[PDB]
Amino acid sequence: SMTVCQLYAKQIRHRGNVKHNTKLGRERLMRILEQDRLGSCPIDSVKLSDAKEWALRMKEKGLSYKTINNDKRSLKAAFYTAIQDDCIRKNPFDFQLSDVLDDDTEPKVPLTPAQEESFLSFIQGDKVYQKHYDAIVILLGTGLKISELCGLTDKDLDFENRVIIVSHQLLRNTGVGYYIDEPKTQSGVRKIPMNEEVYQAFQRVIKNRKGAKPFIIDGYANFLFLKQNGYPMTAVDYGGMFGRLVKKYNKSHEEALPKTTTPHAMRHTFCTRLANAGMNPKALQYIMGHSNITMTLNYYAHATFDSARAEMERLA
Amino acid sequence: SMTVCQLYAKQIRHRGNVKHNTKLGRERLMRILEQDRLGSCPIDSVKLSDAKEWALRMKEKGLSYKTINNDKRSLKAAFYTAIQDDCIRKNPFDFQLSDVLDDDTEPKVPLTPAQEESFLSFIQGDKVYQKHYDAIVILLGTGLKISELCGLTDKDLDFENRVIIVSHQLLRNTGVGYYIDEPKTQSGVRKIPMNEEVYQAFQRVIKNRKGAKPFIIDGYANFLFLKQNGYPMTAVDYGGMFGRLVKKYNKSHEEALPKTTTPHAMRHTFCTRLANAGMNPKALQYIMGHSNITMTLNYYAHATFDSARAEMERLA
DNA sequence: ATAACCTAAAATTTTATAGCAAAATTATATGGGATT
DNA sequence: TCCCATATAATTTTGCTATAAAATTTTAGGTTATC
Repeated sequence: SMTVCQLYAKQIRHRGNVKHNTKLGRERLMRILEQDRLGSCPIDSVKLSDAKEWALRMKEKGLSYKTINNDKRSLKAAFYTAIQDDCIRKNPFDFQLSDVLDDDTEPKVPLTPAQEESFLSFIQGDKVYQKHYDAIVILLGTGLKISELCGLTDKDLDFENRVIIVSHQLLRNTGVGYYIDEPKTQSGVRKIPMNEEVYQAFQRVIKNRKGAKPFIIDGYANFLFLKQNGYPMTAVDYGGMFGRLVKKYNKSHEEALPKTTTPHAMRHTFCTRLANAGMNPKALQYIMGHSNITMTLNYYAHATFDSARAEMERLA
Repeated sequence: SMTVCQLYAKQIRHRGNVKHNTKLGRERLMRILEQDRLGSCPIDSVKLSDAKEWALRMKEKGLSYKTINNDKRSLKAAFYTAIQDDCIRKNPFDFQLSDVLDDDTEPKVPLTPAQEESFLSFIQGDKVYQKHYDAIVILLGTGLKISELCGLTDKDLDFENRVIIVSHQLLRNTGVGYYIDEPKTQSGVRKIPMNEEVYQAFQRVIKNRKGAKPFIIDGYANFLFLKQNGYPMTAVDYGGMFGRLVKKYNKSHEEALPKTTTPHAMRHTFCTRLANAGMNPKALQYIMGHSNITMTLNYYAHATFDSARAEMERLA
């Protein structure tokens, strides 16, 4: 625990009950510390300027603002543990990154209703990506995360009541392969109603499903969305497909789609479209699956005096 | 700072830039420590068990649950600074008060629309409180805090646009007397529109204003709402008037008003009535002048799967 | 002749917060004054 | 008894920022299917 690499390594051991993607993210930061001059510095000599100069080298290395901010929080928790053990006194990472680096992050812009209909029309007619038409319709109409969509099976659907039961996700990583992840409490389980377009999409998925290879993981089988090899789709498989789909859309249309048109942009467009329509915020929170209500309110536009004037006159 | 009273006294001297009401509240807690055995104990001799026995003595003293929880927080921050500087390792106040004592908080039930009409009808038809009719109509139609209403002057009204510019408040305390409080940044300044009832209420206030004694403070003059002595109203003057008004109302009406029918209850009724009507939460946050949006979302009812399904089908 | 899929690897984004008191509002004891 | 004002006391309302996990997306290198 003397050096920063030894301090962060001891932090991983103290808090080890983590998921697989967390282990990959921690090792990513460990490789950063080992390749950086800060990794070999004794923790009792890391000053406030040393931590700020680390963020400068991270931005010069090429890392985005949110990455340096997330890695700083990981390092701040490590030094906070050393303060509890009286190894040091002050935390060198107790500063604002905005005072050292400028947040040059492109804001994620959702799809307008005009772009949303032009996008689905191109997908339905294209002979290469029409097989993904139903999934993108379901994503735009439910706000499901990409791994939640990949984890949907026949037992997760209630066609008698037109309700989607979101209770798990289907993840895949190098080495471990597929694995099912479920929330610890029932708060992570939510039910989403299906509209007419979403209902017709699920029926066309089941009626046109073929070539499914044997695949049972944690009692889950008969997945709805499969790859060309008969095995269920994953987040990486959808992300790569969206890259080729948007690039092909831009070549056939004069106005190009936003550069951030990813599977999560369907979730961002879903929450924004319902928020602009005046949906109940806590009801929209349940459909989205957010832990707190402040996270859902980020999708509501900033209110001014003129907007609140006509809004109060609307309910007078 | 070796004893609890000396530690909390050093905590007051550290963060001195406070308001007069804060100095009264800190003195109210200092008298609590001086009149309790846990005030003269050394900081290195107080464990977590001594904090639980102290909270039980405050509950036996008759203090409210929120009162003890707020005072236990001031003591928690007093020992938090002690751990950073003085010889201290563990904080004896790092515990949840709900485990020691129960919460006897009474729910603040808002006013139903039928009660408000009957409440405003009694005020108009009463020869003693009819002079306060226009003030209460404004509170229910704008949601102003009671000290934001007392600070309203002629220059704060824009009858050309029917806008209430809320930029300050008028407070009074024993010794200091009247004093104007202004926010630090422009975020604390809000603009509230006037409806037909609020507009006609402000017109009757100015047209019937008489007996205003000379009163200029921090450039503010010509206050709208005055006492019978010619000086502007305060929160205590409206609070005591409401207590006598509600008591007289319950003598003549069968369905008695809630025990918490206070000037703030008018603000609570204003916010809850707009949230139930489907108002934009960020537009409601601006009219209320809240810092964060979590407080505004508390007025929205908890959503279930049935309520969320109805909202999705309403916007499908 | 070019995408179109697949996967290990690398990068980025999404997700997630009470409470480490200030500072307001309201109730009460008290007394002089106006009503029933 | 009720109104009013006020010092005192009690109670309620209010305010700021994440002491990272765990997802999703992009990319380099390669093979395979369709323009």
